[PDB]
Amino acid sequence: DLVDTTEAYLRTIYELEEEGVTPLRARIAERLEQSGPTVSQTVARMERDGLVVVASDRSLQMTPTGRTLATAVMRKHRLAERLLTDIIGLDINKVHDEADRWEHVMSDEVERRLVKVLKDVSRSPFGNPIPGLDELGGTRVIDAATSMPRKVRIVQINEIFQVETDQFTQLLDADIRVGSEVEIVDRGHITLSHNGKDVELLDDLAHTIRIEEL
Amino acid sequence: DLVDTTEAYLRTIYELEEEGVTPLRARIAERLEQSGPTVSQTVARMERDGLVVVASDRSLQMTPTGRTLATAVMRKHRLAERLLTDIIGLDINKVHDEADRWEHVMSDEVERRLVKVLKDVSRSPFGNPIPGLDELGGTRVIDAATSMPRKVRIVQINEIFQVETDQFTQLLDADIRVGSEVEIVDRGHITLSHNGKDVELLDDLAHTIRIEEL
Ligand code: NI
Ligand code: NI
Ligand code: NI
Ligand code: NI
Repeated sequence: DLVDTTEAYLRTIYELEEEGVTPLRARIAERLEQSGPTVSQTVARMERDGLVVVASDRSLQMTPTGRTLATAVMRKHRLAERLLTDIIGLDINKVHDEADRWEHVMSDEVERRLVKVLKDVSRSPFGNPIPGLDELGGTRVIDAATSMPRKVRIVQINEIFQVETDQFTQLLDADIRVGSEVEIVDRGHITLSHNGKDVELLDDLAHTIRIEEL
Repeated sequence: DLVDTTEAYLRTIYELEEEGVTPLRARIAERLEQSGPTVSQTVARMERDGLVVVASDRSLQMTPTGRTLATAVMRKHRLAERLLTDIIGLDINKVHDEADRWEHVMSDEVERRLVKVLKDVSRSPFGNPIPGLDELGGTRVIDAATSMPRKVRIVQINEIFQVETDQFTQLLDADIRVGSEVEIVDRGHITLSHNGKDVELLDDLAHTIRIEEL
């Protein structure tokens, strides 16, 4: 079945977040092929357990601990996939479904071993970066970003102050303006994501674009 | 936790059977670090589900379906171990505990792939044969044995009829006499096991030693 229920919901919410979708209960229900009311029952208990808040707008907001797990689940999932693909040679059409069971039972140590053995752990076979490899072994953007991805709102871009200007069009093409509710992250390497499009910001631009919490 | 409860109990019972131990509820309880009464509750439901009978003598007797699963669980477990060891390079001290989670979520297809990729699937890293590789892709012994291992009783040995005699001592050393409750199997290659010692019987001896059900 789902193997680990809470972890299913956690990885679901991450993945909605990566696609730029608002992690709504109905969205999660749909993705998991579960019922809405079954979904609220689980969300209730994830709340209790400290993994989630149900925000004003009804969006599931992962607590930092919640987001840490979700990231860990996701990293296991993606590495099981690389493992299944690169090494085992499992039919690509079953790799995901399999990794959907293995994500819940892979130890940290096995993950660490997989980093050693595989050729490249930058992305899953399905083209998505693998997160949390570090964990394993108004307000300026440069200052509002952390290690973990938050949706925030663009409050000003300040193109007047910029020497380097080729990213003006990259933002525009990403419909990043005004704004304009985008996910920001970190590493300095800040990324603005908008639905679900990435603009890797050069430092001058990150230092000058300002955000506000939603 | 146990990941899959029924499958835990099934593989436990197999493994008691392989060591020549009588699969008693208290034995299973002890192995799983569960309580006796928790063990009867599970056994009740495995009965319902058709996987087990509780025999006169209070021994758990796997139904053929039960024994088929148990074999499949065991084969997954052992191949996860080979996989963990040979390929992943997981610390040998954690290989078992890990395979204890992976045994419940490995597909048949993944198993089949593992047969291709690994060098030798004859035994687990812990020295136990891997069973069911075929499934995946009074009464004479030759006639009482099937593909799946039954404990039966030795009713006569008939050493008077034997040309080849070097196995006389092999039986004796295995305390196989009179007898004498032993597991028998198949392939012709019949094996008599006694606690938990194997005598691979040559054909003349298998054709002439007679058994009775317990
Ligand atoms: Ni996947
Ligand atoms: Ni899953
Ligand atoms: Ni083991
Ligand atoms: Ni297990």
